[PDB]
Amino acid sequence: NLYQFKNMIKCTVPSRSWWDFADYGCYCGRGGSGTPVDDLDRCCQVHDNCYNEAEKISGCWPYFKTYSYECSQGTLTCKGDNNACAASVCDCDRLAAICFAGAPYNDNNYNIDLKARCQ
Amino acid sequence: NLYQFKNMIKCTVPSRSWWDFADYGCYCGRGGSGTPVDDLDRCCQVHDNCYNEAEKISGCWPYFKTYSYECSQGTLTCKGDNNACAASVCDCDRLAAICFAGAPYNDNNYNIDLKARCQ
Amino acid sequence: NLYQFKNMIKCTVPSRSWWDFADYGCYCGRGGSGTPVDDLDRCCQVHDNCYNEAEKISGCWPYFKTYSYECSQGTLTCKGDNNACAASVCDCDRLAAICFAGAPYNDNNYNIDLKARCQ
Ligand SMILES: [Ca+2]
Ligand SMILES: [Ca+2]
Ligand SMILES: [Ca+2]
Repeated sequence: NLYQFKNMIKCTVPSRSWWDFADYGCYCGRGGSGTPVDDLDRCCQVHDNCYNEAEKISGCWPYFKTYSYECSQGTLTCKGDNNACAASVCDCDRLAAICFAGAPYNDNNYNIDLKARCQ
Repeated sequence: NLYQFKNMIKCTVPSRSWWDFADYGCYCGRGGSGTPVDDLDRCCQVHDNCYNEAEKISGCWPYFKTYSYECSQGTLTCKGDNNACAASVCDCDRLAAICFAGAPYNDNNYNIDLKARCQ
Repeated sequence: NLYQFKNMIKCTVPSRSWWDFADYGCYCGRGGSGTPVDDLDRCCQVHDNCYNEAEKISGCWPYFKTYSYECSQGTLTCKGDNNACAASVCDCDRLAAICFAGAPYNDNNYNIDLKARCQ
């Protein structure tokens, strides 16, 4: 669920706040369109995609689904007690949070005018 | 709930995405004010007022209420097993998804700059 | 949870809608950054902070947590049946709703260009 995803990003990029990622580029934020502006935005495109696949499990609602995972020293893992929905949503979230820790954060790419950069 | 409404719009308007509707006109987004810029936006105004009505029943929280419905070949039905709030929120959404498939989508009305047109 | 925060604002400032606050200044919406534009925006900044403290309780998810409170003609109380998470989220909410009632509402600070005045 949404809070768990915010917590995974805390596990992996403790220095940044959730809101630095929530409105970044063309994809980290509601929807997405265009070509990802950089590698971080590319992480977001892969995550919007992954949620899309997860949503084909009937009744699987990514932002509301509570799953089971563990953070240990910057490492993330999805536990075995997850049902199929919970296991897919958790996997989407941990791959995005790991991806965000390895991308450079470009401040010029936060809160961009989507109308001019993301066709 | 929010995801079910998204899926009802996938049932009637398979060609468009939720985000196409989420920032359209003066009402389809967060709130609403002024004169519906067209017939799609008017579907949203009607949806906004139906949720206001639904919120009158104690503890009826429309975005969070899971209800029961069926999508069969582009047809939506709110099935009878679910309680007063559930029944009502289902009907609000059903009617809005039907309405969206009937109205034309004016691409020049997506994310209008609200101060100028919704007074 | 978010509908209960909406109803607390209705107890305290019955003459305004939820949406007048949802998009005000630098803080009242999603996130926040910058210098609070006025006393109402400062109420929101303190509330965003209060939620970050409440989120330090494991599993305490402010928008989703249902708590128990009473609205008695403009006064609010968080009731004693709340567990620690619910009591913390209720208090954040309560204090923000009381703060909103004592602040002047500035129509020119509604839905501002965040880029120009909040970073
Ligand atoms: Ca996105
Ligand atoms: Ca609306
Ligand atoms: Ca805020």
